[PDB]
Amino acid sequence: EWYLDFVDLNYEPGRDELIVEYYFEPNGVSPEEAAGRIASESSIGTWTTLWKLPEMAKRSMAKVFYLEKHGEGYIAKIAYPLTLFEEGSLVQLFSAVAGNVFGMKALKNLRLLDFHPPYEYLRHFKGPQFGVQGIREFMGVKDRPLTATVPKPKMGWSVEEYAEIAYELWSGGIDLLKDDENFTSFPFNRFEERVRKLYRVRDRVEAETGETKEYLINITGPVNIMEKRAEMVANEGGQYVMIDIVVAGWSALQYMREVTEDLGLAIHAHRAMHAAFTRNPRHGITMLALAKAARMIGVDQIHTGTAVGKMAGNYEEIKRINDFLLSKWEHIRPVFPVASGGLHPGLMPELIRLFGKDLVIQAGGGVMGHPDGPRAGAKALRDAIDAAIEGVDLDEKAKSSPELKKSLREVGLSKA
Amino acid sequence: EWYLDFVDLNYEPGRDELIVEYYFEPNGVSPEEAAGRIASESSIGTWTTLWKLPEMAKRSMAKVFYLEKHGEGYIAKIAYPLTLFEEGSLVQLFSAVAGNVFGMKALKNLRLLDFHPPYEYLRHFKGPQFGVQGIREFMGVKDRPLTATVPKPKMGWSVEEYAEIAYELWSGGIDLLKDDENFTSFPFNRFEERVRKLYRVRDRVEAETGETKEYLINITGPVNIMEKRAEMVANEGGQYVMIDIVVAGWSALQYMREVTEDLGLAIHAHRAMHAAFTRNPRHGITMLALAKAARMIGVDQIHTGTAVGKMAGNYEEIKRINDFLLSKWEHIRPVFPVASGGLHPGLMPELIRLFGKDLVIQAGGGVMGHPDGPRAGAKALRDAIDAAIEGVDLDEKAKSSPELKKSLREVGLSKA
Amino acid sequence: EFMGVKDRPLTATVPKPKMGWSVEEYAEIAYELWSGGIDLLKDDENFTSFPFNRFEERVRKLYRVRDRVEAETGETKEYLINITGPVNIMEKRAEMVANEGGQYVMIDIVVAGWSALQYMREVTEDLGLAIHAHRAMHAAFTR
Amino acid sequence: EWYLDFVDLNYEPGRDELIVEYYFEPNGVSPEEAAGRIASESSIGTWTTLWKLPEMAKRSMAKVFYLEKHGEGYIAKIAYPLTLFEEGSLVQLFSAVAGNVFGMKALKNLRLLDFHPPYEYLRHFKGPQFGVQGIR
Repeated sequence: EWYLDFVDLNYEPGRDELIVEYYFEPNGVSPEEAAGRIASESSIGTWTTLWKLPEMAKRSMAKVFYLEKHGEGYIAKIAYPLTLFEEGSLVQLFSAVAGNVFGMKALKNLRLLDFHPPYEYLRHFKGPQFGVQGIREFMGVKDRPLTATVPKPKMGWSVEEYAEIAYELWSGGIDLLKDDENFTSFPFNRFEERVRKLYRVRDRVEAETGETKEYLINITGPVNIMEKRAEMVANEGGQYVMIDIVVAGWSALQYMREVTEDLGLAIHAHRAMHAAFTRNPRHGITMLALAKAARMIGVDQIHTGTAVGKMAGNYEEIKRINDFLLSKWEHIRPVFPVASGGLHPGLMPELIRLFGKDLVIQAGGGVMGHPDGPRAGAKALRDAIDAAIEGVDLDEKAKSSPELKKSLREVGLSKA
Repeated sequence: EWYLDFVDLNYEPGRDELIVEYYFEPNGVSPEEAAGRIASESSIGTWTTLWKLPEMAKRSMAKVFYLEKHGEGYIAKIAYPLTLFEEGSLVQLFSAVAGNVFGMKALKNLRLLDFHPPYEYLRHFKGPQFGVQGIREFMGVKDRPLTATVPKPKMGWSVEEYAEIAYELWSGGIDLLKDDENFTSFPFNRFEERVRKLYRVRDRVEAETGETKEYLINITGPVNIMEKRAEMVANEGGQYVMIDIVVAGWSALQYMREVTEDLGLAIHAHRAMHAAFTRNPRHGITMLALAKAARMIGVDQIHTGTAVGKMAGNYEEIKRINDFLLSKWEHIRPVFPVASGGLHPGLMPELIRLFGKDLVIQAGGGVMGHPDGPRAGAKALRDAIDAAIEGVDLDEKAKSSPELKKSLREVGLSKA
Repeated sequence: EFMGVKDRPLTATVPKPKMGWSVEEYAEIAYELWSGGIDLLKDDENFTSFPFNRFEERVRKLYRVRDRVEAETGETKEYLINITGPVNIMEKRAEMVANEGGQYVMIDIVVAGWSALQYMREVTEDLGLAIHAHRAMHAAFTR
Repeated sequence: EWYLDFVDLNYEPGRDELIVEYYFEPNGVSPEEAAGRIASESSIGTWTTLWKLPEMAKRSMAKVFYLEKHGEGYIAKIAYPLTLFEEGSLVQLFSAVAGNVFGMKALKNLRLLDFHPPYEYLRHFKGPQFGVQGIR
């Protein structure tokens, strides 16, 4: 019942234990009794008094085994014995470590920084199912990064209107059609009538080109539907499906891992809604924490960020989160980072050079925005990237790629 | 493509439109071009240039029709035409209004304050399914508030250990056994073996007492399981099921509405994880926003807060959020607020007097904490409440209720 | 009839070491083995399903490697894969091996148990699956 | 590939490991190279030579960490790292520890004596369902 028992700065935690690192600021408590309480809460809570103490209560405790001070507050690292989790249910994990823990009156601020799972906890998660690898195999791109475009405007397109601009985009060299996070199903573009259409356009284009083309379609919605729509996307044959992991919810992603197990569907995530906590640096959940829970259940792409005036994104953090996603990790296969952030033909070389050929560059803007129309906007971006990778001067590339020249030349006429 | 078209402070929005009120602080933009962008983002995003504009793009726009300044920033109120939602999928609603909207570089802070749904959007939501009403009918309590206890410690109890203390708690007068937000299923207390047990204990106690007793059991976990466990709780007969709405996820709650439709299961929500955004007053999502999305899909109880030194909770906000939950609202039946916050026999009268007999008072502590053991702790709390309601002086009540006296007398020996 | 060998004996290899290979690592050495002239990939009696080589992800892979190799060679190639485990799973995994097309499935008859083999006869009836047995555990009495 | 690497009488095995105690009689091998082989067999078998060694092969090893002599033979106790089992499938467990292990030519006799499962292996088993209790 003593938040202090929950701390011991000396303790050494074993291979088979769960560690969560926290950022906090007490608020009328010793930095010890704050960090005590974070592990009271996240595990057997309190009480040591009246009724028969539960056997295994005693072994179910959490323990602060490091609390140094950092910035205007401190970092604790609390280690957790696995009798506290239900292995497999990452959703249950969070109830203890992302719960009431953020409400507790004794803290001014509390942020979840990162967490590491003992094999024994993580060998129960399938990891991505395609990873950078699988994805890579199937579309057919061994080296460059993957290119993908959400079309502007972002809604109200009809089933028809949608095919057309899809067709254009795939046609100049885009890899991935991306729907917009918001865009699911509407009277004028119903899901079912949509799938039926695009897929056929999709193939006609493989046929037309020689290259592969996929559509990160947006199955977000109550699980039932998300399932029902996945079974259709599987039907006309897509090896992909876009899901708003933050929106959509946890329990619900899980389930969907399994479903994509089943149909052989590559998940793409879209953090649209994360900004509600992954932002404030004193409180919340680090975009990394989350890029992890979720690489573990198994998403095969996630939006992280960029290298562009538009997303002036902490390149230290952006490269942390990235490098993780891409890193080995036992059995869990590597994820693709998704470069979202108003990018365009000219930012290619620096983007790359700063984040590896292993990216899904997403640049809706720089492409719909081409002066010559979306389809030369995709030739652009394509060339802008072939030439980056092969070393070649963007100004040289331009000398053979006219939609590249005019895109370069044009993005010139916009900044003064 | 002009964040300004997205504003018009003059506009008047019709019955059949969707209004979201925001709190924000620009960050290198006019308070107009900030609030322009919040409705660029939350609806057809940008662009008015190259390819065929989508018909209905034009009618799918959002519009700031009020932006006064408030505190160190401003309040916009953006109104939304329904061609933008997929009616029914509240989860899709949030992708537009709780999305990327919190990430946009031009704001320092952005908070979702409240939202109102035109009949036409809300007539597609079932509301609670039991509401204060149904719940009230079934347990059998027409007047007092409902009492419920999570047992301390909060984990590692065995299937057995659990029955016993359950038995005790129901036995002094508790209405609701509550599991702990964290507590699902574990080697030593597996779900299935748990349900089987408690229910029988539950009834034995109805039999023993004359009163009703239920168990807000905790079906949180991936949807599949949450479903599978709901079907069992339905099986041995419970009209209740506890779910961590914030954890668990949105899409996933939805689905579960429907499932509880089916089995005739009353949902109880537990915001454990909300503190990640519902806290910071400049950024996030107001506990009210959320108490709404979720009364609408239909939870029949939610944790809000209190009137006690322990949760020194903005009584203006706590009473907002409450009063809402309890308020008429067409077709949506009223929700019960859940009073969580280390409360105990002596805070009863003031608690009440400040929040109506219509509460589910949750006080795990004040009850397990009784000096005489948990079961007289429930007599306490019971009496503490009968006497509050009937006017009677707590010191008078004590004169006939010994476990009340000794609890009053004892909570005396703790504050100096 | 099916593998295609009317006269010689059938050749088959369990790879050393016998565990901890990944879904990947496994394809590669499979590929090699089929490639010099092996008929049968054999799993090891112990080798079923593990975090780093899960069954389902395994089947999907190898089979494709299997065929690529038929294509590459001109000869047939099969994989005495190891569906041992509680019946339910053994069934569920047989239905997949059937799925990507294998006419074989390795089972530890002594381990696995009797009642359980039986049932599986019938299941392989059904999918058209050739059983291979592995007496690993018999030495407890047959000695 | 050295049955000897599979032994170390000094080693100390952790909470999260699996121990099987054996009774045996070698038969043309040191009581060490007999008990080496019992853990070669029951885990990554053999070979350290030609093709790419599998990553986790190395961590999937078993290890004799006690072999005293007992009766006309000896008792080894081999401890096993869980990357070798498929948790839940006790049937798979036995293929490694009750397998070919009883056939190996280098032993005259081999008996499985007892085994202890680390929580982490046993928390995946439901135990009886009624026990003396329920029945009762």
